[PDB]
Amino acid sequence: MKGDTKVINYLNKLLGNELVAINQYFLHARMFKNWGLKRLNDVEYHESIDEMKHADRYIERILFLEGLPNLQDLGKLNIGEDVEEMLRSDLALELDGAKNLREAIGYADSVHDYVSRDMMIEILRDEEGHIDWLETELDLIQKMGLQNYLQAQIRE
Amino acid sequence: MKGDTKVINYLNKLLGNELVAINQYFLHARMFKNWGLKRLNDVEYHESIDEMKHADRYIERILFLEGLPNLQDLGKLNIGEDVEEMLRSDLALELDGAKNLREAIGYADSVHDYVSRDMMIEILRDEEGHIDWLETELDLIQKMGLQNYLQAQIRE
Amino acid sequence: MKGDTKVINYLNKLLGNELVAINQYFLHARMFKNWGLKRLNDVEYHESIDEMKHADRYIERILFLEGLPNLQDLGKLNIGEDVEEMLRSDLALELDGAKNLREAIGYADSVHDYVSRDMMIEILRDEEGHIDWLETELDLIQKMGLQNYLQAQIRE
Amino acid sequence: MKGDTKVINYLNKLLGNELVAINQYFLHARMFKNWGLKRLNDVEYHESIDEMKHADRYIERILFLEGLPNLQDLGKLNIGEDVEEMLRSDLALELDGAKNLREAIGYADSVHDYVSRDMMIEILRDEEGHIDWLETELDLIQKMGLQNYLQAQIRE
Amino acid sequence: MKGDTKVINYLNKLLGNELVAINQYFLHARMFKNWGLKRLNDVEYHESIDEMKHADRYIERILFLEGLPNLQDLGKLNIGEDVEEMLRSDLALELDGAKNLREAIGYADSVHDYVSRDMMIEILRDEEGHIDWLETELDLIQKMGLQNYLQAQIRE
Amino acid sequence: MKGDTKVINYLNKLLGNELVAINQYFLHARMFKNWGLKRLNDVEYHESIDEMKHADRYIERILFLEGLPNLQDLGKLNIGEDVEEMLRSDLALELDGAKNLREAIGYADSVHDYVSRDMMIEILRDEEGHIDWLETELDLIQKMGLQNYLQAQIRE
Amino acid sequence: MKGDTKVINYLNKLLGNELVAINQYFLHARMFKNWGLKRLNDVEYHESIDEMKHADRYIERILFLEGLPNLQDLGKLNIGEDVEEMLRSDLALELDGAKNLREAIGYADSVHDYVSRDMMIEILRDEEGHIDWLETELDLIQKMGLQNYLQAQIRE
Ligand code: HEM
Ligand code: HEM
Ligand code: HEM
Ligand SMILES: [Zn+2]
Ligand SMILES: [Zn+2]
Ligand SMILES: [Zn+2]
Ligand SMILES: [Zn+2]
Ligand SMILES: [Zn+2]
Ligand SMILES: [Zn+2]
Ligand SMILES: [Zn+2]
Ligand SMILES: [Zn+2]
Ligand SMILES: [Zn+2]
Ligand SMILES: [Zn+2]
Ligand SMILES: [Zn+2]
Ligand SMILES: [Zn+2]
Ligand SMILES: [Zn+2]
Ligand SMILES: [Zn+2]
Repeated sequence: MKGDTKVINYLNKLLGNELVAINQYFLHARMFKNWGLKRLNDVEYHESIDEMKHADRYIERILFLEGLPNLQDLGKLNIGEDVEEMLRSDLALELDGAKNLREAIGYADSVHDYVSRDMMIEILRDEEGHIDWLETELDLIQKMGLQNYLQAQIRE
Repeated sequence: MKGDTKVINYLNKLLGNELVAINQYFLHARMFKNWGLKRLNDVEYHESIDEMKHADRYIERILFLEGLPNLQDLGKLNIGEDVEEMLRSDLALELDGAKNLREAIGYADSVHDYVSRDMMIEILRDEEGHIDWLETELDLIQKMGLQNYLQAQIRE
Repeated sequence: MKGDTKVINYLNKLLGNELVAINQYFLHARMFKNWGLKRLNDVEYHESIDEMKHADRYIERILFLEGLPNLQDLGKLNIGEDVEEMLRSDLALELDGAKNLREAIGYADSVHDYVSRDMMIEILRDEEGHIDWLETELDLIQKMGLQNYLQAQIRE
Repeated sequence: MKGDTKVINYLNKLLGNELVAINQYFLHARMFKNWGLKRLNDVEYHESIDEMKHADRYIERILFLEGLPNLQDLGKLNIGEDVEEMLRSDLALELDGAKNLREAIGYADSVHDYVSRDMMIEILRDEEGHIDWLETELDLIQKMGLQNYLQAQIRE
Repeated sequence: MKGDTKVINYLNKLLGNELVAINQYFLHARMFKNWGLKRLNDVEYHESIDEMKHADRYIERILFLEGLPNLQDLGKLNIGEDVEEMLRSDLALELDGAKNLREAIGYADSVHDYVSRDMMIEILRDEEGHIDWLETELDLIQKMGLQNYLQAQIRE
Repeated sequence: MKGDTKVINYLNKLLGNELVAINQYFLHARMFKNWGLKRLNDVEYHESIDEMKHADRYIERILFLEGLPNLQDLGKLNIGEDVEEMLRSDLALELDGAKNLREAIGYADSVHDYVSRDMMIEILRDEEGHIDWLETELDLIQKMGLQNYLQAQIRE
Repeated sequence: MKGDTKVINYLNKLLGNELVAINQYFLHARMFKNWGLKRLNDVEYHESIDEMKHADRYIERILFLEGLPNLQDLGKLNIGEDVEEMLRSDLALELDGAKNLREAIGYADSVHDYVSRDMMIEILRDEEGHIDWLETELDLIQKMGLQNYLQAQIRE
């Protein structure tokens, strides 16, 4: 089915977002794992998989709409060197992708691509979930302090 | 069976207490849950259910005694903004309801409504239980300090 | 995540609707139960739980959007004294809440809060279900007459 | 253990009440059964057993308190000739026994026989239950009319 | 295998009958379902499936006899607005299709298409069954009156 | 619940689309089955059922919105005489129904019938799926040629 | 443990290779899936996962050797527009990565990083496997011709 060109661009753009998220989350996961923060590796790893499912959904959609998925361009990774810095980076990224999702969803609706819209809304719901988690951890770090927070990540 | 009017008023009054408790506990639960204090959400949620069972018991009793359960009037909620403040509020409330229960129980006995009395005593036993729990948490917060207490609520 | 203020007000308003529904349905349930209309107690009770799940959804959402859930204000309960009157009251209430849901959903979409919107649409679908049921019972009462309808509620 | 004499008299008196209830309920049960009102035979039969458990409790208590259980004197049975009349009789009887229970309970407390009291309160709770049931059936008969009520008792 | 042309026309004609029956029965089913007459929705729905199996049988037969099944032409639906009217319509339709089946069966035999005949006879046996059911319900409505009949359809 | 009239017309129109799809797909299925293309009969048959579930959804919705489902009018079937021609016909039909779904969805949203909208979106997602399948088969026929394609349908 | 700097560069370089392979294989997989070549989607998808396991191994190794895994730089994807072209591209890529692996393995041995070496050898064994598969498919396409090859990918 020939899709709307601008919807495809959006889908590619969003795809692009998930592909930076996928890498940044996986690196973070294995950084935490290395440091022995087993619990943070577990969650961020599972978030990496999450972003991958998203990427796949865009890819299959672009192909269905007869567009060319762009996995060539990779946006800026921002890794960070300590837990806070790195959580905070993941959150800024999820925040930028939500902004992009909000725009794309609106546009899909206005060109009547309701199923792309529908898939985008479910994705944003997942993103909003990741946002929740990042915010919560970042706040726990302040309430209980960094040392206690770190100890709390040692077991899975 | 026509019940004693004043017993019905008491039962309504007590019902009224449980219905503020139900809401305050549920809000607290989901506040804790949002903050990531999984353990406190678990307990306060289960206390919300507890107060609901109580409310139901009064409702069925008032109806049996041929009175009109009043679910219209809702007493003052006091929510609080941090764990201590909020635990402390739940405790003041349980304390006021116990006082009311003590009064009502005495009166039921003196008009010979022994089964209302019996149901009230079992309820107060549950309340006293909630009082125990609130007091214990509040004391743990002092003994181990707030940061360690918070870390201790992260897992269920 | 800071939500849109007016979306939060809507969410609180809707929350407020569910909290009257929760009480009115529960009272009705136990009123029917008392009268021995076992079947009506079963359904309205299960509708009470239904409205509670809704309330919870709003609460967790308002908290996520960083607003303050208001469980303090309770709208007007209208109880009624016989089956019809009471069914008819539940229906007027579901009807007012659907109207509010329709208004809120539109607004969520226009400020791009697509996930609040999404949760609201699923809720309205449930409400519309309750509307169906109330309408159906009210019509059965006319087609088969009140006496036969009452007999039909004696067993679960 | 030598019990208080007046407590024993009360226990005997109450025993006496259960033994009329036992017979009246059983006769009613088998009257309903004969008429084909299977459902009413089921409940009243189970109430007969209920009263028997009560009788047993008094008997074992009187014997423990070193009194002589009197199963010789049997109060006035009032049978009735149709469903209503007969339900209405069972209800007047439960009502008289509740009155007696209330008096006895008060007295047990004042001579410090707290366990007799305790057993009496549990019994009265059961009685109050039977009262509920009789009242409910009697009201169903008015709401739905006698013919529909009778049809509703044909299956168990 | 080249079939007899007139047999194919008959098969198409009969097919045509089943395709009105299929729709009329399904609409009726969901009309009853909507009204809360759960029991009538269950049966008419299962009759819709029944007619579909019939249609399929004709279709596969026409194709085997090398004819073109006509699913394009749809006879007159007669829906009705109340239970009786609608049952009575389903019955007139089954009656017309039985008449057509009787004619077709005779003709198949006389051109030696014994297997088409055989399949038609089994179908007519099913139809005759549906006729039985419709007649019986229509008579129950008179014997027990409409109100009692309606109550009797509330549970499945 | 009284629905918006134009929404009902749309729902009827869409219903009408599914009812041509149901027949065309079933005929195609049994045409393939007859030709021994077991694999195509399996899929198109399962698509026929799919369209039937859709029809049912519209029917129950129209009835809920207090409209009259029209199963009387049947649009133009286009059958075709060979695999390609017939696949190509099914695709043109799915394409016209998607167009209609897109218009109806927009309109539902603008009159606030969000649940009709919601059901329509899920349907369109299924349709879009059928579109995918038809397009894919049509392209396989070109890539691998007709003879190889036919052989590939012989087993299920 | 501080690793040898040049070993880390190699590990990063190789990592870089797996991350182009991961994307190219996944796109290919879903391209085949879209075209209905179910069998090729299955294998290339499983090769994508394979390359991901590899990437993970490098990442955990670089982190253990105290280096910074570079997931930022992404080499040139070469996608292709038909099966052959695309298989042929995957093969050229596996061939370049094997060359790099051979170089790195030698160097690891000469600086005594025998475990990095060991992990690299196991990886190359997997790569050599993928090479085998690509070569085999490419040859089957010539022996049996493109049409027959395509038909052979339709089922999993
Ligand atoms: C380039 C950095 C990546 C790394 C290090 C990585 C790592 C992993 C790992 C370790 C797994 C678990 C293997 C398993 O399923 O058992 C996995 C699963 C998966 N990956 Fe990736 N991945 C990456 C990128 C991608 C990309 C770009 C895609 C394509 C959208 C993708 C798609 C998938 C899918 C669909 C699964 C299966 C999920 C499941 O069912 O568990 N990955 N990945
Ligand atoms: C208005 C604020 C309330 C909220 C947010 C709330 C929430 C909940 C939730 C989430 C559940 C679990 C659902 C389940 O049973 O699986 C529940 C259960 C229940 N609620 Fe409420 N509730 C509220 C008020 C009430 C009231 C006023 C009553 C009536 C006395 C009530 C009676 C019950 C009962 C009987 C259960 C079943 C307990 C069980 O067996 O688990 N609730 N409530
Ligand atoms: C007129 C041509 C039709 C034919 C030849 C046909 C054929 C069939 C067949 C063979 C089945 C399988 C029976 C089973 O469920 O075991 C079926 C199922 C079904 N049909 Fe039809 N059908 C037709 C039209 C319709 C229509 C107009 C509706 C109403 C919307 C409908 C609704 C259904 C439903 C709800 C099922 C059950 C699906 C399931 O759970 O498997 N059909 N049909
Ligand atoms: Zn994502
Ligand atoms: Zn995310
Ligand atoms: Zn309580
Ligand atoms: Zn309490
Ligand atoms: Zn609700
Ligand atoms: Zn509702
Ligand atoms: Zn007794
Ligand atoms: Zn009794
Ligand atoms: Zn038939
Ligand atoms: Zn029939
Ligand atoms: Zn459809
Ligand atoms: Zn379709
Ligand atoms: Zn590799
Ligand atoms: Zn490889």
